[PDB]
Amino acid sequence: SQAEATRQAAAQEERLADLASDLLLQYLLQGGARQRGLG
Repeated sequence: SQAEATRQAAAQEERLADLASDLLLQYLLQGGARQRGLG
């Protein structure tokens, strides 16, 4: 039942996570990296 659309949606969501996590994790590291950097 609409496997085609379901497929692209199943992947588009998976790949998205990889990106969403990229900036996410960066928010943490960047936070301390900027703080400690100054000093």
